[PDB]
Amino acid sequence: KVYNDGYDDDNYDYIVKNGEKWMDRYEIDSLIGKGSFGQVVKAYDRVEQEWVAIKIIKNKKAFLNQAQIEVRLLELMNKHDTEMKYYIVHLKRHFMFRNHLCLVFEMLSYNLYDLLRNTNFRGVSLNLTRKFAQQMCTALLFLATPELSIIHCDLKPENILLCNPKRSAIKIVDFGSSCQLGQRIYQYIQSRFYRSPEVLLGMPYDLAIDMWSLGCILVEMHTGEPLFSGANEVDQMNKIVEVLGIPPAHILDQAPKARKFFEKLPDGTWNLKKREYKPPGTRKLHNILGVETGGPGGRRAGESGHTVADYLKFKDLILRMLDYDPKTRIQPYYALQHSFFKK
Ligand SMILES: CCN1/C(=C/C(C)=O)Sc2ccc(O)cc21
Repeated sequence: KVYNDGYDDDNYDYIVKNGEKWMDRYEIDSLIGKGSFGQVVKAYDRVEQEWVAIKIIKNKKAFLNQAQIEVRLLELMNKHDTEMKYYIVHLKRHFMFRNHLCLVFEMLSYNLYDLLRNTNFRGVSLNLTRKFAQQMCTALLFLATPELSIIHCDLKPENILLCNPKRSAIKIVDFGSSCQLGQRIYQYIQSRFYRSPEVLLGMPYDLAIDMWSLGCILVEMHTGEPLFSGANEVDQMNKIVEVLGIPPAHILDQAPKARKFFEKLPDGTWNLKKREYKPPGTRKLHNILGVETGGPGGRRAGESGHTVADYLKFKDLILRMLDYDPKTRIQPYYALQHSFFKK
């Protein structure tokens, strides 16, 4: 047996061959991304004389349809005048090639997870974390513009890439798992480590879940490690609880999956259901960040911009993003006005 006249493997993926040239225009260099959607290759565009990243979607309706949605969102975004739009990876064009939908993007650099790996998971300085945070908030502010109302829904280190390995500018990629505010067609969403409490609880979600993800991400960028690394959903909620405490009863009283993690005592209050975890709220963010001890592992003692004052501004902003209540979790516009960003 052979697939798609020999162009595809048995998993609907296009068999990538280095040096092959398509439509007398693109010269495929190499594979730079794999996914359930298909692949992402680096390629040289002979016509525009530039490197581009091409996302080759699997030759399968399920995937083709999911990608057409990403194309519409991207086209919808790029057609918006503001310069906040230069925080979203740019879709140059798309076309069908050998039965595969292809999205041509501008070529980017390393993703923030690779960045953390190049530090041996020790983290980057607070000053660079600040630059990333500022851009991320602007991007979220952008996605929040009414006509868009886009919920990225899968923010994580891997989906944030450096524009150039030298500069600190970033762009968010992968809008294949995205969606606009609406009905809840699906519930299991976001990468586990960055999954917001509302999602874990089975409650209605909106753009606020991206902000939760961002808060988890900023802490990871600076300490080098995932703030909440659950092996499964129960383990995940417990780790969130160690740091933030038991969620407010008003939220847990409406949480369809509340009893998956908590139990309501005869007096109406909620407790963890169950030395695996520190007591609720005892794993203080103040200490994870090392606010008064020279940062994570004290490896920042003495660095410019790593004063107790600087760290206090960073802790406050993170705590406003990790607000259990999505109604009062800080929004993009205000996060941007936070003193962590003031000069
Ligand atoms: C994995 C890398 N990656 C993308 C992944 C997805 C899922 O869309 S998209 C994209 C665009 C430019 C680039 O340089 C890398 C890149």
